[PDB]
Amino acid sequence: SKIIFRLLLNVLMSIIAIISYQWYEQLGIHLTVAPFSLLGIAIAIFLGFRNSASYSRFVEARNLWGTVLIAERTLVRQLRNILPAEHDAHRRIVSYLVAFSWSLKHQLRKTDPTADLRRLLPEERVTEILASSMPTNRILLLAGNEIGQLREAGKLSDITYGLMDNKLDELAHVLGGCERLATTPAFAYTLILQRTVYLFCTLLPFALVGDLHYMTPFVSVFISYTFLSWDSLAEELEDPFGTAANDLPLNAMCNTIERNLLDMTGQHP
Amino acid sequence: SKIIFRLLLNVLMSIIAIISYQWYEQLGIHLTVAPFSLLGIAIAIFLGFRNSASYSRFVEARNLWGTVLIAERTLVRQLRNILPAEHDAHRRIVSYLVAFSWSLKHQLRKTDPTADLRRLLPEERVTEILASSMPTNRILLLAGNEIGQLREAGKLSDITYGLMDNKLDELAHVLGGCERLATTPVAFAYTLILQRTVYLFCTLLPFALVGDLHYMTPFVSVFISYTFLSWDSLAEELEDPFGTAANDLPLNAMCNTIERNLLDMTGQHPLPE
Amino acid sequence: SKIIFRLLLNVLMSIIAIISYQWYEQLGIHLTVAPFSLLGIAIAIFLGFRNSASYSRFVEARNLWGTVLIAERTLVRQLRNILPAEHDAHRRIVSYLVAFSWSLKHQLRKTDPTADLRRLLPEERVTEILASSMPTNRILLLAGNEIGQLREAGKLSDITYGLMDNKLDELAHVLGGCERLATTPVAFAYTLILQRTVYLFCTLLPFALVGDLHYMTPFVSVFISYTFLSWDSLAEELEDPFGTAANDLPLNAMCNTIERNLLDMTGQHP
Amino acid sequence: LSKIIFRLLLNVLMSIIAIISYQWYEQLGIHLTVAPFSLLGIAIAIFLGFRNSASYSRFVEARNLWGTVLIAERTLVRQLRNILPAEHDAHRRIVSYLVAFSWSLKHQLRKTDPTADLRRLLPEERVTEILASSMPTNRILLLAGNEIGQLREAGKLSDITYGLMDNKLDELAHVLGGCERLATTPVAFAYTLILQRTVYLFCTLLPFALVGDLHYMTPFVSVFISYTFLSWDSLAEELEDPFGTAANDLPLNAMCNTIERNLLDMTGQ
Amino acid sequence: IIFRLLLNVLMSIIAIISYQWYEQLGIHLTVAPFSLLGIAIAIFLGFRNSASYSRFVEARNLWGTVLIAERTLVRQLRNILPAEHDAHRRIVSYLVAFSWSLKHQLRKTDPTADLRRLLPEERVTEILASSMPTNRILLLAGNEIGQLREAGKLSDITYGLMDNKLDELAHVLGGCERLATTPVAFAYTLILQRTVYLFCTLLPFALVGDLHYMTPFVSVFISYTFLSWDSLAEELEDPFGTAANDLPLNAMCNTIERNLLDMTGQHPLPE
Ligand SMILES: [Cl-]
Ligand SMILES: [Cl-]
Ligand SMILES: [Cl-]
Ligand SMILES: [Cl-]
Ligand SMILES: [Cl-]
Ligand SMILES: [Cl-]
Ligand SMILES: [Cl-]
Ligand SMILES: [Cl-]
Ligand SMILES: [Cl-]
Ligand SMILES: [Cl-]
Ligand SMILES: [Cl-]
Ligand SMILES: [Cl-]
Ligand code: NA
Ligand SMILES: [Zn+2]
Ligand SMILES: [Zn+2]
Ligand SMILES: [Zn+2]
Ligand SMILES: [Zn+2]
Ligand SMILES: [Zn+2]
Ligand SMILES: [Zn+2]
Ligand SMILES: [Zn+2]
Ligand SMILES: [Zn+2]
Ligand SMILES: [Zn+2]
Ligand SMILES: [Zn+2]
Ligand SMILES: [Zn+2]
Ligand SMILES: [Zn+2]
Ligand SMILES: [Zn+2]
Ligand SMILES: [Zn+2]
Ligand SMILES: [Zn+2]
Ligand SMILES: [Zn+2]
Ligand SMILES: [Zn+2]
Ligand SMILES: [Zn+2]
Repeated sequence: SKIIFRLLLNVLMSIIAIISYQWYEQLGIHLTVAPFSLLGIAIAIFLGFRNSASYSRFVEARNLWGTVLIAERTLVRQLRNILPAEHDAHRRIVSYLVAFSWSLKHQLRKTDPTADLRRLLPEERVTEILASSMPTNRILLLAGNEIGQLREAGKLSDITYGLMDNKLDELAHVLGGCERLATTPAFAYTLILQRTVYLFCTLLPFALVGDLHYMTPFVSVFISYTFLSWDSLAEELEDPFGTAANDLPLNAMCNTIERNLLDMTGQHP
Repeated sequence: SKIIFRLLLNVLMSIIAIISYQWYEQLGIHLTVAPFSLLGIAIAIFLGFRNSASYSRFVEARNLWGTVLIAERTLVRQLRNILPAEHDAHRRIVSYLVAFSWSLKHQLRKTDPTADLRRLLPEERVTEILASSMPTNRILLLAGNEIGQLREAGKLSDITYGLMDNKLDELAHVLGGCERLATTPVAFAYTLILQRTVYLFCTLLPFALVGDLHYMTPFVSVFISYTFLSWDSLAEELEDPFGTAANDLPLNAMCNTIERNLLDMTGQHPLPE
Repeated sequence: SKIIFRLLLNVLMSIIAIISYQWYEQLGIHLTVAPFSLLGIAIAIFLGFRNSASYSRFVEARNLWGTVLIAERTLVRQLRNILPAEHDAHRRIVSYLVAFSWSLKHQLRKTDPTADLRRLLPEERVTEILASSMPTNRILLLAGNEIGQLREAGKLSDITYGLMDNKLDELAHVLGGCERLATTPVAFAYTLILQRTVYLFCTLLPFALVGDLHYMTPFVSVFISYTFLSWDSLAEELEDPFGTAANDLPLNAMCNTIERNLLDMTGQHP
Repeated sequence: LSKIIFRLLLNVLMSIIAIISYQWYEQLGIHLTVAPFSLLGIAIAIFLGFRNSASYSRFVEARNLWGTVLIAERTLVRQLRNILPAEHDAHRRIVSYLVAFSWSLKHQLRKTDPTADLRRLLPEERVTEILASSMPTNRILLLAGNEIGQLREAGKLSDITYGLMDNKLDELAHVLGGCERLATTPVAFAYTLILQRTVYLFCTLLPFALVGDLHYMTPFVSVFISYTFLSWDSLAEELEDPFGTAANDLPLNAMCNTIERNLLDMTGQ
Repeated sequence: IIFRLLLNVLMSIIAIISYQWYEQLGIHLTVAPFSLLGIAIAIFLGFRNSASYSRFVEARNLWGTVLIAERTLVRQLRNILPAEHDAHRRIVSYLVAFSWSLKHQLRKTDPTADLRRLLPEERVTEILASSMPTNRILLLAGNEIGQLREAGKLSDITYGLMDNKLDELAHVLGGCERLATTPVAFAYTLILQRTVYLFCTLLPFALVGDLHYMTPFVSVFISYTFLSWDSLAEELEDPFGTAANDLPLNAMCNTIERNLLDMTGQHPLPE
C-alpha cells in the first residue's frame, strides 16, 4: 500500500510540471487535455473489466471455502443420522475432515501442514499423508477408507455409502477449484495495466498545466487517486489465499470449520 | 434520505463558486470542464461495475431464500407422497423446517430466536438448539434425525431416505451461502472510498463548471450530482440484503409464507400409523 | 409507445431554445455541451447496466417456463417407458401436469384458474385445489400422490419412483423461481428515478445544444432523445415478464404448447 | 446479406454532398459540431456493446446445446457397451434412434423434411410413428426410451442401470427444449432493428457533422467511423440465426455427421 | 507488438514533417472525431476481451474437472475395491492416457509415445485406429469398470458412482472439442484487430495539430494501451491454439499422472 507514495510523486510531478511550463512552448512541446481524455477513458474501461475479473476470482475463492464448511457439516450430519451409534467412526472421520481443511490452508499458503496434522491424527497417518504429492488428496482417500470399511462391514449399504461418497466428491471439487485459482496467474497484464495507470498519472499534470496552471496539482492528484484506488483494488483481490489483511482469513475459517465439526460430534473446543 | 442534504450542500457549493469566481484570476486558479469530464466518466464506469457487484449480492440473497421455500415444499411433498400415513413424523419434520427458516432469519438479523423456536419445538429440543453456537445447523441435524429414524424403523428405504437427504443438502447450501453473505462484503473498503470519491467529485464540480455556466452552475451541478448520488446510493441499499430497512428483504413475510405453505400442505386425521 | 409523445414534447423545447439563445446573454446564462456530454455519458452507462439486469430477469422467466415443458415432457416419457400399460395413471398425471402450467399462469397473472381446473380435473380435486392459498403447489402435491400410489401398489420401485420424483422437484424450482420474479423487482424504485433522469436530461438538452447547432437543434436533439428513450423503454418492457402486454411473455400460448405436447395424439403412444 | 458495403458507399456520397453543401450552411443557421455527435456515438456504442453481448450469448448457448447432444449420446452408447457388451441388436437400435434424434433436431430447426434421413436409419413402421406426431423429435426420445424400457422389462437392465441411461435422455430433452426456445424470436428482437436504424441514421448524418472540422478529410474519417459502428452492429445479425444455413450460422449438417460418425465408431460400424 | 509500436513512431515522424503541407490544401484531422472512434473501439475491445476471458476460464474449468474426476474415480476404486490392484493399475493407465490424449488432440500433436508408454500395444492399435482416440479411451476405461460389474465386484450402485465420473470426463472431452474449433465471432475479431491497427496508425495525424513534437510520445502510449489489450484478448481466446503457452497443460497432465501414481501406492519407491 505505497499508494500514498504514488500520490506524493504525483504532487511532485505536478510541481515539476508547473515549474517547467516556463520552457514548454519554446522546446516545441504542446500537451492538450483531449488526447489524455481519450487515453484515460480507455484505461478506465479496461480497468473496469479487469477489476470485474479479479473480483469474480476472489468471490469464487470465498465460495469454494464456503463449500468446505457446507459439505463437511453435511457429511457429519449423514454419519450421525445414518449410523447414530458409530461414534468411533464419527471421531476419525471428523479428524480427517478437520485435517483436510487445515491442509487445504497449508497447500494454498505454501506452508508446512505437519504440526496441524500431528495435532489431529496418529503419526502413521501423518507420515502417509506427508509422503503424497497432494496431502489433501490423501486425506480424502483416508476419509474414504473409513466409510469404505463401514461398507465392507455391512454397516453402510451401497446406497448410504454413496450418499457420503458424494460429499467426498464435493470436497474434491473444492480442492480442484482452489488449486485452479492458486496456480492460475495472464497476470502479466495486471502489471502492464498497472504501469499504464502509473505512467498515465505521472504524464497527466504535464497535459493539465496548460489549462489549470497552479491548480494542476489538486486536479492531478484527484484523478490519480481515483485511478490508483481502483487499480489497487485489483491487487488486493488477486491473492485471495495470501496473508495480507484483505486476503481471505483462512486461519479463522479453518477454526470455524473445526468448531462446527466438534460442535456436531459433542466435543468441547 | 441523506441525499437531500447532499443536494442542498451542492447548491451551497455552487453559490460559493459563483460568488468566489471573482477572486479566481487574482489567485491564478483555472478549472476547466474537460478534466472533470474525464474524472466523472471514470467514476461512472467504476460506479457501474460496483453497482453490478452490489446487485449480484442482493440477487443471490434472494435466490438463497427462494431455495428454502422450494426445498422445504418438496421435502414435505415427499413425506406425504412416500409416507402418507405418518402424520406424527409429518408434524415433527414440518416444525423443524419452519424452525430452520425462522432460525436462519434471526441469525442473519442478529436477533433472539427464542419466541419463534419455543412456539414451534418441544422444550428438550429448544434448549439443545439455543445451547449451540450454530442453532440453524443444529436444527438441520435434528430434521435429519427425524428422517434417520424413519429409515431405521424401515418406513423409508435407503433410496427414499436418499431423496429426502438431498433436500437437507439444499438447506445446508442455503445456510452456508447466507452466512457467507452476512460477513463484511468483499472489498467493502473500496465501496467506501468510491462513495467518498463521488462526494468529493460532486462538491468540487461547480468550481469547474462556473467559468463556463456562471449562474446556471447550480442547476446543472445539482443535476449531475443527483445522477451520481442516486446511483451510488442504490449500491448501499443493495449491500445489506438481510437488513431491517424497507429496501432490504422482507424476511419476516418470507418466513410467514414458508410456514403457511408447509402448514397448508399437511394436517387432519389420527389413527395408529 | 408514449415515446411519440415525449419526442414531440422534446421538439417544442427545441424551438424555445432557438428563440432564446440571443437572450441568454441578457439573462446571464451560458450552457455549454461538455457538461451535458458528461451527464449523458453517465446516464448511458447506468442505463446500459440497468437494461442488462432487466434483460436477465426476462430471460430467466423465459427459461423457467422452458423447464416446465422439458420436465413435463420427460415425466410423461418416463411413465410411458416404465409403465407402458398404465394408461389410466398416464391420463391422471398428464392432467395434473397440464393443470400445473395453467395454474402457474393464473397465479402470475392474478386471475381465476377455476375454469381451467374444472376443464381438466374432477370437481373434488378442483375444490381441494381452490381451498389452498397456494394452488399450484397443491397440484404438484396431487401429481406426487399419483406417483406415490403407483409405488405403494408396487408398480414403481423406489428407484423408478425416484426418477419421477426428480421431475416434480424440477417443477418445484420453477414454481419458486417464478414466485420470486413476480414480486416487485430488485430496486424497482431506481428504474423510476432513472426514467425521470432520462426525461429531464432530454428536456434540458436542447437549451445547451443551441450555442453549437443553432437551427439544427430540434433534429439532433430529437435523435439523441430517441436513442436514450428507446433504450430506457426497453427496460420497461422487459421488467414485467408475466404481464399481459404484447411484449410480455406469451403465457397463454406457452400453456397451449405444453397442453398440445402432453396430449400429442389423444395421448396415444407406441 | 452484406449490405454494409452499400452503406459505406452511401457514406462516401454523403461525405461528398457534405463537402459541396457546406458553404450554404450559413444564411440558414445550420451548424453541426462534433461534440453532440460524440455524445450520441458513445451512447450508441454502449448500447451496441450490451446488445451484442446478449446476441453473442444466445449463439454460444445454441452451440453448447448441440455440444450436449454429442456428449450425452457418446455416453449413452458408452454405457450400453460397458453394461450390456453382448447386446449388439439393442446397441444398433438405440444408436439409430440417437442418430435419428440429431438429424431430426436439425430438420426441425431448419424446417426441412426429415423423412429421407429417418428412412435411412429406422424401419418404416417407426418413421410412421415419428412423423404422425405433432412433435417428431420428442417422439424419437420416447422410442429411444422404449428401447431401454424393454431392456429393463427383460431384466437385462436393473432399475439402477436403467436410471443411468434415462438421465441421458433427460439431457437430450434439455437440448430439445433449449433449441426450441432459442428458435423463437429473440427477446427484444424489435430493439435490434431499432438500434440498427439508429446506427444507420447516425452514420449517414455523421459526415455532415465532421465536414466543419475535417473538410476534404471528411470522406475518409466518416467511412472509418461508419465501418466501425456498422461492423459491430452487423455482428448482432450474424449471431441471431444460429440454426440457419448462412456461412456464419452453425454447421448443423457437419455436426450431425460428426455425431453419427462417433456413434458408429463406438459400435464397430 | 513492438514492430507496430515502431511503425507508430515512424508514422508520427511522417506526421510532423508533412503536417504543414496537407492542412494548407484543406485536409484537416482534429482530435474530437478520433476521440469518439477510440472510445467506441475501447468499448468494443472491452466486450470482446470479456468474451475472450470467458472462453479461457471455461478451458481452465474443463481441465480442472479432469483432475477432480480422475482423482475421485481412483479414490472410489480404492475405497470400494481395496484389494483389486490389477484393476487399479489398468484404470489409472486409461485415465492418464485420457489426459495426455486430450492434450495431444487439442494441441494437434502426436499422442503415440504417451499411449505406447502407458498401455498394452493391442489397446494402442485400437485407439490409433479410431478417429476419436480420446473418446475410445473413455470407452476402454468404462470397459474396466463394466468388467468388475459383470464379475460382481461392483454392484449396480457402486458401478453407478463411478459411471458418473466417466460422464464428467465426457463433458470435458466435448467442451474442449467445442473450444478447439474457431470462436463464434472469430471473423469480427479479425475486423476489430485491423480496426485497432488502422486507428493507431492514423492517430498521430489526428494528434499532430495539437501536440507537434510530442506526437510520437502520446501516440505510442495510446497505441500501446490499445494493442496490449488486443494482444491479451488474442492469447485468452485461444487456450488450445498452436501458438499457446503449453506450460499449464503439460503441468496439468503431469500433476494428474503424479497424483494417481501416488494414490495407487506406485509412489514412493519401496524401501
Ligand atoms: Cl452438501
Ligand atoms: Cl457424534
Ligand atoms: Cl427441491
Ligand atoms: Cl400431518
Ligand atoms: Cl398430511
Ligand atoms: Cl428432465
Ligand atoms: Cl453425459
Ligand atoms: Cl453393436
Ligand atoms: Cl474549412
Ligand atoms: Cl458394440
Ligand atoms: Cl494399485
Ligand atoms: Cl491401491
Ligand atoms: Na497477499
Ligand atoms: Zn453439497
Ligand atoms: Zn457420534
Ligand atoms: Zn464430480
Ligand atoms: Zn431442489
Ligand atoms: Zn400428515
Ligand atoms: Zn402419536
Ligand atoms: Zn434470549
Ligand atoms: Zn457572459
Ligand atoms: Zn430435467
Ligand atoms: Zn398411456
Ligand atoms: Zn454559433
Ligand atoms: Zn442561432
Ligand atoms: Zn451561422
Ligand atoms: Zn452428461
Ligand atoms: Zn455392439
Ligand atoms: Zn442465417
Ligand atoms: Zn491398488
Ligand atoms: Zn509421486
